[PDB]
Amino acid sequence: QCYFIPNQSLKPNECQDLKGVSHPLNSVWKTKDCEECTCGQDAISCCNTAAIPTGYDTNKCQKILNKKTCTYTVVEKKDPGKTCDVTGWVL
Repeated sequence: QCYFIPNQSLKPNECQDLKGVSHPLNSVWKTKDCEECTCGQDAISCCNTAAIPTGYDTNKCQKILNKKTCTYTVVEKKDPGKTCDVTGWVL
């Protein structure tokens, strides 16, 4: 249920996670019904309620929920721009 990754940024004023997340520190935000993310001065807690990408062969990619339009995206550890292999999404 949800997860939390320790702030790896050595700058006490930023927030980064996986290979797609990466923005300056500001505060804690929580969508009304799409995604949830908080920036703890000691760690970062983020959760996802939207459907989860399935049929995705767990080879070496990462899953990220785009709170911009409530959608599920997937990038690659060595390609923070190109989407990895996807198939669909299930509740």
